[PDB]
Amino acid sequence: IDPFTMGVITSESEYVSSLSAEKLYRGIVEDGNIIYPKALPRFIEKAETLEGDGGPGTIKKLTFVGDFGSTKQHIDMVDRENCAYTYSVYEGIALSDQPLEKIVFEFKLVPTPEEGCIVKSTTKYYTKGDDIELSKDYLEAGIERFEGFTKAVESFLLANPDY
Amino acid sequence: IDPFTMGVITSESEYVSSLSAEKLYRGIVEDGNIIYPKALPRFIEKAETLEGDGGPGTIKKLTFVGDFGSTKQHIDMVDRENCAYTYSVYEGIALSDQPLEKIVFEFKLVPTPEEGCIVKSTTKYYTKGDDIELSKDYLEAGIERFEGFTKAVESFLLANPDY
Ligand SMILES: C/C(=C\CNc1ncnc2[nH]cnc12)CO
Ligand SMILES: C/C(=C\CNc1ncnc2[nH]cnc12)CO
Ligand code: NA
Ligand code: NA
Ligand code: NA
Ligand code: NA
Ligand code: NA
Ligand code: NA
Repeated sequence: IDPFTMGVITSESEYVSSLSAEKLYRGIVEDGNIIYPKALPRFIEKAETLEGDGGPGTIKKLTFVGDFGSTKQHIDMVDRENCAYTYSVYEGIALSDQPLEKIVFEFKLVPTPEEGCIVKSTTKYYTKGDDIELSKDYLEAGIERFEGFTKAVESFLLANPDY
Repeated sequence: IDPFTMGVITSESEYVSSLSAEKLYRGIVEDGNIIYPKALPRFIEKAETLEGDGGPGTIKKLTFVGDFGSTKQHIDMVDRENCAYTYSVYEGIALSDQPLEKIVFEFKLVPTPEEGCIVKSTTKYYTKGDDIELSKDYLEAGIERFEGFTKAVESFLLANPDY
């Protein structure tokens, strides 16, 4: 009479970077705490590690510039060899008319022959409740924001090879 | 031996709109609750009035798309005749190394002969503490965000004369 229901809504976006997979990956994953505020000086005030050594299970916190609060990232998968990174957000993620259980952010960087890379981004929204309503603008906002972080880092690193 | 100290840091920006002062003012001030999400579908989820009839003393709340929280605006001055609007934000405004007492946002729209208007924006940061440290990127972030709201509304209204 009463099923358990869950939706998983996946959005995929790609773009081609002229920066190498290795460099972009290091920028975001290893050196993020320094690079995020430098790349996004008007959006990210601070990026810090609250728990863990940087591997799976690590908890990071981004604090945003202005009255936009802060958010924790819970690191799931860290694969330097394959330039792959996954983390989850658990809090402050509800819409007005759709609660969410979590949002998962995944990127994979794939080298191209030109020695740039394809940046493969994914966002996955996991729904809470017995039904589902998610708008195009929302679903787009999330993957654009995420891909926009990566793009900002790429631009900073091209501009500043030593940081 | 111990003074009371406060800083008031004022940032002023202008730009010229092709939309009339009257129309832009109505869009933001009178019709904001409908227009903000329509103009900024990927940033503002909802804009609502919590208390008051829209005049001075009114409290509005913007809810942001994604994990960026929400913020209350406390309406101070509402002058339709002069297309002027002022409100304050009190919460979620600290920097990591500088508490703030409040941020005041003011705009004045001045008709030009072309029947567009000059949009005069001001942000005022009121400091909390016995000393002061505020960076250029921060001070810029605030007035750019604010002027960016107004610009988004201007673009939506030019594109949609009936909403
Ligand atoms: C980025 C910063 C402020 C921007 N926030 C706002 N800017 C303009 N209007 C508002 N209403 C509520 N919050 C805002 C830094 O102070
Ligand atoms: C606009 C939306 C999400 C964007 N937020 C994030 N996007 C990418 N990485 C993150 N880390 C913490 N929060 C984020 C809507 O889900
Ligand atoms: Na902040
Ligand atoms: Na948050
Ligand atoms: Na469910
Ligand atoms: Na939100
Ligand atoms: Na807020
Ligand atoms: Na003081």
